Amino acid sequence: TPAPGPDSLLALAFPSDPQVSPDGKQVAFVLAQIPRYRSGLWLSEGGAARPLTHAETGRGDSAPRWSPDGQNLAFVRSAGEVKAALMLLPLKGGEARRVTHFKNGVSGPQWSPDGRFIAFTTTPAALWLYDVEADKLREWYAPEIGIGALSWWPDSRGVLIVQSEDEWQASQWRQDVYDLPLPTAAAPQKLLDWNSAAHGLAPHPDGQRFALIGRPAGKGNTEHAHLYLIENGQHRRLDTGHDHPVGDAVGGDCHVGAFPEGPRWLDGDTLLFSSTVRGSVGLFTAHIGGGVKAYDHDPQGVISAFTANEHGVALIRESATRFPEVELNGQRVTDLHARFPFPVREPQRVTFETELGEGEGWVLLPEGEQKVPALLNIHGGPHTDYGHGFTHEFQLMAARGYGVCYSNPRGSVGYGQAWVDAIYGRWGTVDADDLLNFFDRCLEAVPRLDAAKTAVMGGSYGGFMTNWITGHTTRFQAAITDRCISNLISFGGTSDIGLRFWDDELGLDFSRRADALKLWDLSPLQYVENVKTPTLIVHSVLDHRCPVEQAEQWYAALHKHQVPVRFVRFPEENHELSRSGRPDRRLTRLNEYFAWLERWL
Amino acid sequence: PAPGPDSLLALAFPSDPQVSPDGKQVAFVLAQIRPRYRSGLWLSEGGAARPLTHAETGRGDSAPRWSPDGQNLAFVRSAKAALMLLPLKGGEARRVTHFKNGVSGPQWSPDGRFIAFTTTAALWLYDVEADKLREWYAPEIGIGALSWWPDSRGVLIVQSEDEWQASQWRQDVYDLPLPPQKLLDWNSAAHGLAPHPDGQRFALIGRPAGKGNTEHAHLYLIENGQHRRLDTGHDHPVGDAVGGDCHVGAFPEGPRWLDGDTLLFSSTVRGSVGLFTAHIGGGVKAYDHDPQGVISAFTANEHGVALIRESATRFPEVELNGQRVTDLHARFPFPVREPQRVTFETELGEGEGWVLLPEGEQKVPALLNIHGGPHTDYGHGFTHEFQLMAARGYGVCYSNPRGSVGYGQAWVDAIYGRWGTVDADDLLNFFDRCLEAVPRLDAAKTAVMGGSYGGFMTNWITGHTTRFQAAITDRCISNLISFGGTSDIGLRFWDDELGLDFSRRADALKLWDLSPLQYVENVKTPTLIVHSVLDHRCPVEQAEQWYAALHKHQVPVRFVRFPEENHELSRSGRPDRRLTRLNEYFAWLERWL
Amino acid sequence: APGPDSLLALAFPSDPQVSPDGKQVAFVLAQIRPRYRSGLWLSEGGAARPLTHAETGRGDSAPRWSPDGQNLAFVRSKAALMLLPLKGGEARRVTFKNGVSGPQWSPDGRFIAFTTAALWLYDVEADKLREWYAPEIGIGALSWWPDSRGVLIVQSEDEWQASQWRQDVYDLPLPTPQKLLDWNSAAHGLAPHPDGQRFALIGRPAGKGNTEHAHLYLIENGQHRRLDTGHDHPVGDAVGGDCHVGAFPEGPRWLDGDTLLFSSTVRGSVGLFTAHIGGGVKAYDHDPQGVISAFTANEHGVALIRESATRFPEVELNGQRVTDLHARFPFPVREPQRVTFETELGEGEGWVLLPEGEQKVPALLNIHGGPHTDYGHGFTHEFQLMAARGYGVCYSNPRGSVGYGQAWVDAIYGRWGTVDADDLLNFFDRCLEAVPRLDAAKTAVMGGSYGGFMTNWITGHTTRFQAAITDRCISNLISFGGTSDIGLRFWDDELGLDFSRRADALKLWDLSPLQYVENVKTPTLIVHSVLDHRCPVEQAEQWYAALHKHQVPVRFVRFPEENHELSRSGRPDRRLTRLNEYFAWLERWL
Repeated sequence: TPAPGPDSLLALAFPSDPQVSPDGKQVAFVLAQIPRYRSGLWLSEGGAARPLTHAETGRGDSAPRWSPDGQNLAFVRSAGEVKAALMLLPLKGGEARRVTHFKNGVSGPQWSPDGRFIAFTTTPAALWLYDVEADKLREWYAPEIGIGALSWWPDSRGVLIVQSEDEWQASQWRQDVYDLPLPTAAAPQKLLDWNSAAHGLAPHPDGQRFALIGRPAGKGNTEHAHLYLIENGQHRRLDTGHDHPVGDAVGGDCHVGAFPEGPRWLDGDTLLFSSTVRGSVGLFTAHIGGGVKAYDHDPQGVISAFTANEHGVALIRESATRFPEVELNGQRVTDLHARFPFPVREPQRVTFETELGEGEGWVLLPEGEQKVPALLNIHGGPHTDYGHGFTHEFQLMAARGYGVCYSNPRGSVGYGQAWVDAIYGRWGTVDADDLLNFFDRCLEAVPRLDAAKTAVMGGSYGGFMTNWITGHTTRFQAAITDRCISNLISFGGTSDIGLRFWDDELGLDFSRRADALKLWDLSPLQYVENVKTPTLIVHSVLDHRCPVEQAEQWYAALHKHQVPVRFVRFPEENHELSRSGRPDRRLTRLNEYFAWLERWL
Repeated sequence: PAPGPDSLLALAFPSDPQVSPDGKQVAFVLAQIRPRYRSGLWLSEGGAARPLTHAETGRGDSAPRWSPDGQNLAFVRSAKAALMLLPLKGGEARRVTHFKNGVSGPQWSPDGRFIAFTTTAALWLYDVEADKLREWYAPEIGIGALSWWPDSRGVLIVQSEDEWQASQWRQDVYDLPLPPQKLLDWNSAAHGLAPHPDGQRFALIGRPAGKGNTEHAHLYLIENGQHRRLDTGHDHPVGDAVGGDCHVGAFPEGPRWLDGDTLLFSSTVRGSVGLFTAHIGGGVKAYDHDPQGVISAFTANEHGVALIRESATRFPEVELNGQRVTDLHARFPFPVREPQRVTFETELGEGEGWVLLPEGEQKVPALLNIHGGPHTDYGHGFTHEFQLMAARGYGVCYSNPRGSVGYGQAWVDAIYGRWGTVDADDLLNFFDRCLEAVPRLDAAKTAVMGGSYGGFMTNWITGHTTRFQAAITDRCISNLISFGGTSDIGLRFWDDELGLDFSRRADALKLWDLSPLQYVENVKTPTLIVHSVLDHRCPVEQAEQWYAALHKHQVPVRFVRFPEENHELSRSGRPDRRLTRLNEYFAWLERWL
Repeated sequence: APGPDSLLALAFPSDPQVSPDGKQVAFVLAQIRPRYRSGLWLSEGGAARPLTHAETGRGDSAPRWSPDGQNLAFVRSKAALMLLPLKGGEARRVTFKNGVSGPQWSPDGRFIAFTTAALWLYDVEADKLREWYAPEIGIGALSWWPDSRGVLIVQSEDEWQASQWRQDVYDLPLPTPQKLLDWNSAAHGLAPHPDGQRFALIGRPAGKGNTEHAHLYLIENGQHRRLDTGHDHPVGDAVGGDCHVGAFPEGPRWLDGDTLLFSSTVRGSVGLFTAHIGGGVKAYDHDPQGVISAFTANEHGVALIRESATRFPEVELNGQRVTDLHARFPFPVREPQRVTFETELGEGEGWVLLPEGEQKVPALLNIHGGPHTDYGHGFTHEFQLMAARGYGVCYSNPRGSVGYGQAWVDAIYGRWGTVDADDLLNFFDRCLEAVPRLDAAKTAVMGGSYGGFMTNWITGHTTRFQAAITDRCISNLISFGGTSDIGLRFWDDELGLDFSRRADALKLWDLSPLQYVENVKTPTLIVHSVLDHRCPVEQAEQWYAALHKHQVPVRFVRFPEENHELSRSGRPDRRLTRLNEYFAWLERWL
């Protein structure tokens, strides 16, 4: 195997959207491949998956959807002149046929269970309806604000949709569920007064009840997302006795494309869903009268996407040492980890003590026995987990001679609601303690880690924490702050989530004098005069979530203090690989990371 | 019907009044007609000026420079930017340079052998007799002011040592002979190099090291590395720092030696700009100073003087040796009205302001306008915006609070380190005296508005009193902390203006206590927010914070985000930004009064 | 009342390719100012289903079955060779800046031959390409030997022989060409015998000009014997019809070692026939009232396209219709009635298509081009549309037509404007007698190419017609000889005259309708393409200028698009505008 560099990424192909066939015997999925990445449809009937489409221009093909009779695949095509067109491909032979002709394209196609219709959105994006037998199209519903989740009733009489009433409620993450019948020209009638976060609609097979993922209106958005059964405007929690959130919230950098996680009824009593547990993501079943049981939970693995019906299940699975692979009914149908171009190593667990119990993290070491630099990596969120996702960046760091230290401080999401709530209103206290305590225990437990060549780095909240830590201790020899936050006041006015984020996470309103002062005392920029650590700053110019003004303030302050500093301003926004298939941003980012580490460690 | 913003399109804008070496002619630039403005050269030998070039594409022609023999005009043409030579006695202009990125700032050598200019920025040199071009000097940081020695042996140049000194606005003067040695240890702000006729000494505009850039810019004679102030007994800054919105293009103000003992310069005095002479042996004398007028640009030699002149009631006109040579005020499409003076008292003496009323006798809404800077003056510049406001039925109230620049150094220093105290007092005190002195002003239909520092002050005032019925904040500042990190002047601006460093904890808290956003919870006044998305001086994050805060408080608010940067009319000739800005101003005032 | 827009309701089939096992048929269908695009369709016995879908360019054409029956090669549009697995999957692009044409699989499935003009060869198993042969002059017909050892190709020696339609047959083995037949004449449609040595061709031996019927000839060691003996009719479809868009294969196919299947034009019809090595011709599928325009065959099955004067072209597989294209015709079709006339060579025939009702209707004499083609039992949308708009359409096969024996063709040799004009006016007079609904006071004459020559000739020799429409006309036979891309050979074959010879040129001038233009009084619409290489526009310019000088009402439509633009690019604008001009002129003068 050759010498690993950032270029190792280009050897990888990225799977997504594992769609099981209605009869449960096949899986169709998306694979992004090589320079620009483009995606095509792949198919497996139990054996090694085979390519079904091959794109040479544009972004490629995505969103495969089986017709209920199992004979056709609907999907979205992005070519040289087409933004995103709905296609129909007969599986028994022939070429795909273009069905829609929109300048701006379409997204999110869903067959009706009877195969008579395909719903999709196009431009707020309006909901359209394709009549399959009549080959006609018609605008179904044009919302004033926009449509969130969508699912057909099992009898194909209409769809349930999630939407807000105004921009203010959407900014506050408050939504309701509506019933929308097929048009006989017709308006949607409200079905549930939720006034809260809701997605992942799972209509019960009885045609009346339905499940959703979210939280009731009473609790803030730091509350674990849970499963709720809805019946005649009432709600009943289904994942009772399960102090863990629904969905995958574990880190990993090999997710390109759509990763469906919609709950699915295996029968009238059983609801299948995914859940994050201590750095892992497993499949579980909820019973219509309550109680969670494990369905497919490896405490050392991550199930990042799944589809299911009464006849089969398809999913994508990964671990800290295994690249994502597609499965059909427990049989791996891809050989994607074999493409990983250098050997992966096994992490070692290192724990630390907190007043709420033992916390955990991991150390990934390189080969050999010599002393190696120690890199403390901090995940964002902050309510996510490090753990058993596959992280090409971490394996590459170890392959280049660095010890990677990454943990789940208080504020992480997989260790119970109380672990999340520990940092509420006081970022920079017990979370910073846990991160520095964890790192100290790494230096003690692993003597190979060189205590004289250490660095701290993280993204988003991890960038906030990198700025906070370097402003409160000079112990680190290098720092890399990515998509950072430095000034909590200006963030509240500039971020597209600034109006609600600090209220949910800290109970503070930047537009209120007393709250603003508290936000300033929580801002790493107040303590910037103490920073002595050479810092690399990475940020997108057009970032709407963490505006680049956050990074500009940190750069200007360090520059004024004559602290060695380097500011990489990307013209591409984050997640550019998924957006256009161009890996340039990821490659340049990794290059800047290692160049900075090489100079100072 | 009442005139609207479209009245702007009736105007033509003069700039760069260049007197000929023999003092008998003046060449200048005129920008005239959304419809787009283009510039061409005009010429007058004493009578009505005539067009000399006619551009139909691009931005047009600029920077006319007389050849020493008086037979040719050099200028810059954008049809990017080419150096042209036009023989004045007959013929067509000839293109001389072939650069992709263009040229800027041409200056003939006094002997007529060379023309110096910059290009990317490197300094280049054109040999006139040889018709050859050649790179003179490629600085690492950049070149500021530039002037030829009188014997054409070389040039004096202003430049900094590093980017940090440039960020701190500290510069030195260098000697660069024909194809550089440090000539003056200045380590401070310097421009307007005016070489003495003796070939050894030279004067400059600026300030010595010690006090920050809030100190009045003055004239300094340099001799063998030593400096002595020349404009003594004159507690006023050099240059035009008076408001006005009919200045499009370049306005030269370089001091000029009328003889071996007399240096001609312009100076701002109590809302006016006049010409003065500083004498090598002696103080300052008035040369051409109307306390009710503004001389915005001038060129001079031993034989003649050319300038641009304006007042609060007179559109800018070009003059040659005291004779008006343009007819530009005649183009103003509606009658202009005369302001009345209203005074207010402070512990530093009497302050002054003005009220411009509409025709008639009925009550009219009262608009308090606040100038930016803050170290500039309102007063006797021509302001089309103010005349248009009065023509549409509004009483315009504009004053010079403490912090303004034309009333002595102490008037400037009163606000140092404490914006939002005595400056805000002076503005509301002045406005109260307006309501008292002018009964036509409607005390129940008032609005407050301003740009840059005036936008900071609009945000500050509405956060400390609900008295105003409407507010318009333009290119505002709302968060002094984030400004320090985002502004292209943020590293030095608060240090000079407030003695505060945003990167230091104790100073940052003081900056937050001076930030209008801390008090935003008190704002009840409907506010229009105007800002350019690409603003580098006042980043748009300043306006985004004010909008989001008012919107969260459910205060009526409107946020106009311009894709065009400020001064787009001078930049590309497109008046769309100014027209749209005025439309948004009046639509908001019509909605709330 | 229906107008020219009715054309846009139609979809046009072409290239019916039977599968090697004879159980399937793949063909091309072009369907919808709106533009026609073509895609591949497939039927295994039932209603055909679409197999490819093109949204840009002209579309897909030339489907060719893999010998194993699992893949389809085809051309996609400049023009790329594609391979589509029929049991599932997507098409793969296989090849060039200038595109491809005429793909043919080797019988063993190891190669695909094509042109791009150089001959190229695609190695299927190796997925490699290689130039096979780059001729100096060009390649004509091409067919693989049954053992896939090489190809037979038709070529001329120089440009002069090519202009004179003189060709030979060459043998080209697979690379790592020798002449096979001293033909020195016209040849195409190579049909290699299954024995790997002999082969048949369509054409004519040297001696008589190209007015001689094309026949079938079996080749053995440089010797030739006519195979379709006792059959005084030419090989191939030479019957008029305006619903043929795309390629219509007519290559003869050996059904066994003794039987060669071929098509032939007989009295306005085209049927399938078999020629036997040991004896005469027998009918295989010949309806005297129908037209088989294209066919492919093997030892296991046959696919074809069939039509009649009252039935739009449909695709068939082993006698079963697999398309429903006639159902798309947007107005009722009417049936023509036969009207005969007498000549010294026997009875001639024509047809009259009337409008609905019983009132008097104008009479439009239409003259087909060629001149050695037939009117009759092809489907003609233009004629049906004319009848739907109130016109009686009269169209016949005068002497010079091709389906009534060699003597019928030879009657006009060297003397256009004599017996052919007589037969046309004799037929038209019999129409007025036999069909009292035809209005003798509201008559018009019209035709294309040779029919335009004849429209010009007739109106220069009689004023009886109230209107005239001359299309792609010929007016000056002298200048035609020098300007036409066939001018060097056409008059020599058709008239025995050489325009570059003084005596012949005078004879050509006496045959030129422009000599007699001073007699024209009939208002004439002139239709011509500016870029026409076969009938240069100078032919129409002379007729327009002459009629205009005589102050005869005249209108000159100059199309920027060449003829057959619908087949060329899929744009029907030329055909729609042409029909609009036709009816506007007829509406003005009746």
